[PDB]
Amino acid sequence: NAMLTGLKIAVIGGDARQLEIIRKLTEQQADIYLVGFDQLDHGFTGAVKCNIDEIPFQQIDSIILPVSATTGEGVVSTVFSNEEVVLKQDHLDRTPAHCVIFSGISNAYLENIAAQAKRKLVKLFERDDIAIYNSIPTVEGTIMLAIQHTDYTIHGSQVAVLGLGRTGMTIARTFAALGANVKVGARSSAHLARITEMGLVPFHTDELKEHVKDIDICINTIPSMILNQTVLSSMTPKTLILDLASRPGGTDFKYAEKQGIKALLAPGLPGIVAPKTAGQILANVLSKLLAEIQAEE
Amino acid sequence: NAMLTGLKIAVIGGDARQLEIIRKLTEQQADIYLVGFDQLDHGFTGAVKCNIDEIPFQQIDSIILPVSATTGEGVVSTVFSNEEVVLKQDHLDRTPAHCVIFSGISNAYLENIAAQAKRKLVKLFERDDIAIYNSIPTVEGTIMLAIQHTDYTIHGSQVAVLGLGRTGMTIARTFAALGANVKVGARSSAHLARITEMGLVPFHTDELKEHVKDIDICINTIPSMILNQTVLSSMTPKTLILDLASRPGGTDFKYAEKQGIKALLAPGLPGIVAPKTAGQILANVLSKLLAEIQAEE
Amino acid sequence: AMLTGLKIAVIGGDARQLEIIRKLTEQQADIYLVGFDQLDHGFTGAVKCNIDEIPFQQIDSIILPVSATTGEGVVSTVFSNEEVVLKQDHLDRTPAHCVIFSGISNAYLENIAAQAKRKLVKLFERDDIAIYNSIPTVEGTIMLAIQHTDYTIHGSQVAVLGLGRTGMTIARTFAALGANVKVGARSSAHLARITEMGLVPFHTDELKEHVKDIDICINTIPSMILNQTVLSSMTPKTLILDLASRPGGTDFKYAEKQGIKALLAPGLPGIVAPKTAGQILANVLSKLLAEIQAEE
Amino acid sequence: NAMLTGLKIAVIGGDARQLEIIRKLTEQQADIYLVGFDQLDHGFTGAVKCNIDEIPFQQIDSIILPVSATTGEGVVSTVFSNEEVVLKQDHLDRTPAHCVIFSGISNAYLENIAAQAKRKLVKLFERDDIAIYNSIPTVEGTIMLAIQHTDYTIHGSQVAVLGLGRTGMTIARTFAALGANVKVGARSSAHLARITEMGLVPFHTDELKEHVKDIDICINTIPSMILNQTVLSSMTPKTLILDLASRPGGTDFKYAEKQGIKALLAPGLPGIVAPKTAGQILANVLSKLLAEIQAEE
Ligand SMILES: NC(=O)c1ccc[n+]([C@@H]2O[C@H](COP(=O)([O-])OP(=O)(O)OC[C@H]3O[C@@H](n4cnc5c(N)ncnc54)[C@H](OP(=O)(O)O)[C@@H]3O)[C@@H](O)[C@H]2O)c1
Ligand SMILES: NC(=O)c1ccc[n+]([C@@H]2O[C@H](COP(=O)([O-])OP(=O)(O)OC[C@H]3O[C@@H](n4cnc5c(N)ncnc54)[C@H](OP(=O)(O)O)[C@@H]3O)[C@@H](O)[C@H]2O)c1
Ligand SMILES: NC(=O)c1ccc[n+]([C@@H]2O[C@H](COP(=O)([O-])OP(=O)(O)OC[C@H]3O[C@@H](n4cnc5c(N)ncnc54)[C@H](OP(=O)(O)O)[C@@H]3O)[C@@H](O)[C@H]2O)c1
Ligand SMILES: NC(=O)c1ccc[n+]([C@@H]2O[C@H](COP(=O)([O-])OP(=O)(O)OC[C@H]3O[C@@H](n4cnc5c(N)ncnc54)[C@H](OP(=O)(O)O)[C@@H]3O)[C@@H](O)[C@H]2O)c1
Ligand SMILES: [Cl-]
Ligand SMILES: [Cl-]
Ligand SMILES: [Cl-]
Repeated sequence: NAMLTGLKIAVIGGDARQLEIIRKLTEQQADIYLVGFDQLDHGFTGAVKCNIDEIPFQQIDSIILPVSATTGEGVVSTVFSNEEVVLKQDHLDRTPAHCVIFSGISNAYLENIAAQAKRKLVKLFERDDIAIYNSIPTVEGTIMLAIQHTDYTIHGSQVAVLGLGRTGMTIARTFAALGANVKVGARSSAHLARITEMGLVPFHTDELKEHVKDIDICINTIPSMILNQTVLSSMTPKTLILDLASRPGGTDFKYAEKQGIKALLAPGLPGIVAPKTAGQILANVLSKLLAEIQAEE
Repeated sequence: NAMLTGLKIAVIGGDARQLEIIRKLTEQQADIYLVGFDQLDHGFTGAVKCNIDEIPFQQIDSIILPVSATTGEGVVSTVFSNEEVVLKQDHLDRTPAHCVIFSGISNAYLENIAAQAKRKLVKLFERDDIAIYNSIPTVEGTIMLAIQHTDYTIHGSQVAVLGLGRTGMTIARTFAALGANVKVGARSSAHLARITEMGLVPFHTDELKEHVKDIDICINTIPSMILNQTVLSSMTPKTLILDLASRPGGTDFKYAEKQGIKALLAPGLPGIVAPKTAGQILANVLSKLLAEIQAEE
Repeated sequence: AMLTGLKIAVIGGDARQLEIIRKLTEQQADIYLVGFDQLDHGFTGAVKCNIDEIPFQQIDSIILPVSATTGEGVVSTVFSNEEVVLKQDHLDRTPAHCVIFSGISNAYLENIAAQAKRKLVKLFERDDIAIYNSIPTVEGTIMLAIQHTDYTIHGSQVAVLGLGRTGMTIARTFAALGANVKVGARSSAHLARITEMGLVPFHTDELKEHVKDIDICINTIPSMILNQTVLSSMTPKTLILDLASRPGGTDFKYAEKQGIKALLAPGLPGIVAPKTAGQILANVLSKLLAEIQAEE
Repeated sequence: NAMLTGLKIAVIGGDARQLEIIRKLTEQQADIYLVGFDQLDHGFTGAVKCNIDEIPFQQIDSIILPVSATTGEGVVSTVFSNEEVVLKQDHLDRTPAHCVIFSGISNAYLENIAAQAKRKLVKLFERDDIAIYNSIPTVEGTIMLAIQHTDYTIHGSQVAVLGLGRTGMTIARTFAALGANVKVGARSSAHLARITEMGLVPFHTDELKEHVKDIDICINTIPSMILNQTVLSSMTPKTLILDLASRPGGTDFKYAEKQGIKALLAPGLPGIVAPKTAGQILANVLSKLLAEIQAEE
């Protein structure tokens, strides 16, 4: 019922997730340009496969890069093409004023050539809805890791979730629902109250030492050094640390290794564990945002 | 072990709720002056019953007032006293610099005489943690209200909760727990996304009309008149509206009435339904805040 | 699902029976309605008559109210100024396959049905009714819990006695409401189940030790266990909601002497949620009545 | 407090599971003869490692065998032994009257030589509480399988669980807690009601074909040919079938493979997925039962 006819999009690069986007945009009758897909028989009606120097940027209303957009040299990551794909300044200049670029995470090079071309760059992984929606595949990732790195059942174990942010809330809820005894560490009184209303056990992150002495699994959400040497000193090798924070994560890895503590940094859970879902999530937010651009012209 | 020894505090007036407050402060060995409690059948450890004119204000580190501090002319509300208790400007002036006045909701008279006295006034109900803790007693209230004004079972019914704010989140989780088919309406994309992670049905409040056409119970949270004449026009008399938003609520009651719709505004639900717990919440936050004041000197 | 070729007598009843008649007319059963003269709306394909005016020879089922009848055999109508008595001969004129449905147990009814060689189903005794009914019964228990305490169900200490049909529902619901629930049973399988549901299990032999410091004790066991020696550990702080059938599972006269509020709550579904209660009945009957029709 | 002090027990072969069992019995100060573990890197307090011919059976109060007790020729499975342990009739014959033998599942050889020795044989897996305790580690195994065999999230999918028996209950409950949309098929009036009170969608299995047309995941718990060719012909390749029932499950796996449908048989999930919990579950039941033998004598 909601359409995107009279828009012209370039999908440059991607993985299993971009397929969901492409699927979505063709359902919404956008005019689609595909670069980085020459190998795959996607089965996507109407879509036109070409290189980056054969895209008519003059007419392009939007560019959809992959989640981790570009390397140093600015090469776009493809998985369904052998030909290396590179995004240049010049490409973004040939582009209308109202043209918006979409990517997942930050990148000095992409922010550069976008500020330089005076074109808007939306960093999806920074919106709340994307983080929140993405917490779902990320719990499922976390559950998966815990199941396969322990000899015991999640149910009835002692589980700490560090931080009650957009994902922490989801991790703690789902772990509790799975039957674990879940405790949560936060700092704001608001988070501590919510924890208790959710029926969980709250501790302040100042007391992290005392509250992880004897826990079975410790899941970190805090994008900072919280699982410091002083705190790991109190832990036993009975504890699995699943650290979900963005690199360099939240835990003194060298020290843990020393103490015989398995501490895993697990970047990119959604893409790894549920690409159809991870993909549908971006596709849906993207279809909402593109629609707004279209209503204005 | 967390104590409150070197502390002078007046507790002036109160409900059943205040009984919990005194209880905690006296467990914590504070020095207390109780006015408005002559009619109470017992005492507390460390506190005297006296008059406002009897208290040594020059030394008081904190004053505690009822949820609803004062009525115009300075009268403090008392449930446990025959004698009318009036708080004067002169009282607060006699007070040292660091002294904190605690209350619940806003009140013109109190704010005046306090700012005038150059003394800090903390209205506890504007804090997030209070609001979040209180949402629990308030669902219980709302559950109560739903059981009595319906001849059907909450379980398996259609319930809308409007708003995923501090309390709305608790109302939604709880009616879901209890077996209703809960949809929740909100405006922000993060709310919309969280409503889905919690396994509920989200809608945008711009669709309010369409999503309340056929529901059994519509619990409102939003401080704005969203249940307006035009939304109600296509609701049926079969709907119960339970309005928890503060005066003036969220609904065109007058119209609902004509339409044959039971819409009920339900203020101060924590106070009515679980006075002990309502009181225990205030006490617990009050404790924390006084430990801070005690730490400055 | 149609009861097209089925003659059914509904005799006496309350709001709930109306619900059944509704559903049974929806399915185009031929209904005979006795003890409903004081009612002013009718029912499609239903004839209001006297008990002595029904062709019992052709009735395939007979439906009585929840509390079947008195010792003298008079059915409890709410919808008639006139007194209706069910006799042995009514049931003898009835065909071999005719089923009498009622709710609870009754000596007179069991006797006349047995002497008539006629199947008497007591619905409140069947698992599904017990289970469907457990829902409106928690809500009732919740209700009582809310109005009889000054504290919140959330974060309280709750004990539920018996993981039977209703107790199962009573525990999951209270736990989901954020109460700390522990449940006493006796069989190992019940204790396993309690453990899986994430709740704290104890054995009813340990009952004195496990109810010292609870806030609400909810009872489901139809046998005396909240007794004088147990009760003597508990303190007036504790609230007992005994849901078991009369006499209950509590030494109430003792709870009295100790100052413990202990309530007997019979017939919660009918009180808390009459529309639902009647639908539960209605729906099972319709499922059951089709089974009868499936043979002839 | 519950001690097994005056008791002589032989533990003959077994898994990592048996370690938890031994750990428990030794903690209860039983006297243990441990055969099948020469190759374990540590020992236990109060138990000697030995050979079956070294066991003083004439005094053994009880013999504890592996989950799958024994082969046809009488060999006992040992994962911690080079040497081949074989259990003879003569061994049970030497044993005293009250002596009880414990094993996991059924098996003829054992069954036979017990009966012929006139000695009590308890098969643990046939117990209600074992079955239910094990359901927990088994859902987690199932969750794992779901996660590893799909490219989408469990949250928000269509899940069908077949049967509400001892494990079906746990399975249906836990996938629902994961945020799936769970329907469950049973046949008793009583199970159907239970399902509905559980807040899930019930159906009768007579209707299976109808209800699995659009499911993402189908979990069978029924030890009968239910997921048959005629049912399977309605399904689409998109569906994943997890068959948890004992070999040969409830599926036409040969038809399912032809139709392009992945269907898995997943035997002994507790053992694979959480051996510590499997073991502990077994020990706590064993401990409780050996206490009955001790009381009797
Ligand atoms: N592994 C993956 O595939 C994956 C998936 C999703 C997210 N992530 C990463 O995981 C991290 C989690 O962030 P998020 O998306 O959940 O959003 P978020 O809302 O920012 O989560 C961070 C939370 O941690 C709290 N926090 C920060 N410092 C703290 C401290 N010292 N003590 C106690 N609490 C503290 C913050 O609360 P306050 O307001 O109290 O400071 C904030 O609520 C991010 O770095 C994100 O990139 C990774
Ligand atoms: N009687 C009682 O038992 C009692 C007890 C506690 C609270 N209350 C009342 O309940 C209300 C709820 O407040 P709270 O403390 O729960 O938290 P809150 O944060 O104040 O909740 C309000 C929520 O409504 C949303 N909202 C506001 N205006 C909207 C609009 N015009 N359309 C759609 N959504 C809108 C907001 O979302 P955005 O952030 O997107 O704006 C916000 O999340 C307050 O009025 C409070 O006075 C009553
Ligand atoms: N007043 C109302 O509104 C209301 C509503 C519904 C039901 N009820 C009544 O409340 C009772 C509830 O029974 P129900 O329908 O839930 O089904 P139920 O299956 O009878 O529940 C009873 C459970 O209690 C257990 N039990 C009996 N004696 C025990 C003992 N001495 N120690 C430990 N456990 C014991 C049984 O377990 P075992 O397997 O160990 O024997 C059984 O599982 C019935 O009497 C019913 O009439 C009242
Ligand atoms: N792979 C593993 O790790 C693992 C783990 C545990 C169990 N299992 C296997 O899975 C099966 C599960 O049984 P369980 O332990 O969960 O206990 P169970 O109580 O016997 O489960 C079977 C349930 O299915 C229902 N049922 C039986 N036949 C049916 C049919 N034809 N149509 C519809 N429903 C039917 C039964 O209800 P009714 O009363 O109507 O007959 C019963 O409640 C067992 O065979 C077991 O060996 C495997
Ligand atoms: Cl704060
Ligand atoms: Cl927004
Ligand atoms: Cl038993």
